[PDB]
Amino acid sequence: MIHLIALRLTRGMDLKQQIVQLVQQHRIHAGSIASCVGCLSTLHIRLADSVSTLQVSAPFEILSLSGTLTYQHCHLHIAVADAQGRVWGGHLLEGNLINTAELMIHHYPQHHFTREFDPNTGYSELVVSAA
Amino acid sequence: MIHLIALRLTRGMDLKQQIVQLVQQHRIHAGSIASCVGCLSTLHIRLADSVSTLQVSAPFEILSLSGTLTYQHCHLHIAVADAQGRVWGGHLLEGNLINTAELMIHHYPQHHFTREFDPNTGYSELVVSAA
Amino acid sequence: MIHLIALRLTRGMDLKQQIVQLVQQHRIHAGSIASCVGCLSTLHIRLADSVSTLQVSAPFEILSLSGTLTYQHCHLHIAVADAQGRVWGGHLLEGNLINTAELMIHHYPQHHFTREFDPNTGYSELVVSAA
Ligand SMILES: [Zn+2]
Ligand SMILES: [Zn+2]
Ligand SMILES: [Zn+2]
Repeated sequence: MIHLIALRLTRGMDLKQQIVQLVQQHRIHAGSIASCVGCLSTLHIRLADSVSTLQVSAPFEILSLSGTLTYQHCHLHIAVADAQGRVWGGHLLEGNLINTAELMIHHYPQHHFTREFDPNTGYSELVVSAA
Repeated sequence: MIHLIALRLTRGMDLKQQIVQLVQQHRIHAGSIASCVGCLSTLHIRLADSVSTLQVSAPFEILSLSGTLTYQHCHLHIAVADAQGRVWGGHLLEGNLINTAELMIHHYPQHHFTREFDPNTGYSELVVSAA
Repeated sequence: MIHLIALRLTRGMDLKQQIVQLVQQHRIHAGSIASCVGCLSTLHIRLADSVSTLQVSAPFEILSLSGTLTYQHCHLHIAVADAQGRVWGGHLLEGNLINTAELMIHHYPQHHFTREFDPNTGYSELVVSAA
């Protein structure tokens, strides 16, 4: 059965760090982000070329946060909107500071997500199994 | 156990109003938006500076809708794409009119979300409790 | 009870085709996209005017994927970010090729989603029923 874990984050908290801590705290071995309405005072993302990075200290509304949660690694992608309504996004890094964040995580106790090195990509990739 | 509530919205309906009505109708005290594929004929959002607003009467595809649902308040953020594929988004206001909208809401009967004034923000913020 | 189906997609796979195949394989008559963190080497979307289309062969990070899943039809909308962090999106078409894609689908065994022609729109639209 899918379980819900909800938590409000406050000013100054690091989004990615808080999610990783929540995952470890609840012994989550398989999960995803259900919702994350909120705002940031600092955005820090890795871009689509997998190398460039963007850090901006300005107000951003969090529109969506998607993530594959495993105990040892959280793969999170975010979409945010700036003061003009334009949307930006990419791979979530450390340093994304909350300005509230109404975080909701879905935990899948019956599953076990892990990550194993993939010679074809050069990165550790998702491996799905039953728990 | 997480429950699903699905509803197709039709031309002219107000997105936010329909969600609020659904929440009250089903006595939802804790929930989130599972999905909302569809399109709008009018977009109306509050921007990241928390004051500016954008209203546009043009076709927009709804890409994602995230929300913290409580009986007395729905905090919704939307991401939409215009005719050129560019994405815009922000805090959902009244006035977002459906052009279909395939709405799916997740209800958490075991939880109770409320909102209490936060002197540190000046707004009512999410408070999570067990139901 | 909501069920989770997770699958990692690899290089060259067609996103929409893989989702349709998963839906048919698991006899899903009602479902939605829970998460889809990943990246594409080719983007192909129908835009908000419901006619224009954009196909781009460049790296894109998948930020969010929303979809109404029925056995005979999957209505999917995607939001992706380019190498500069700018977000683009629209109605998912065939031809969106994976560069990984950590796909998670939620199946609703107690529901039955179908699509029936709507004279008011000219398209087949979502009809929700109990299973
Ligand atoms: Zn990534
Ligand atoms: Zn907001
Ligand atoms: Zn569509």
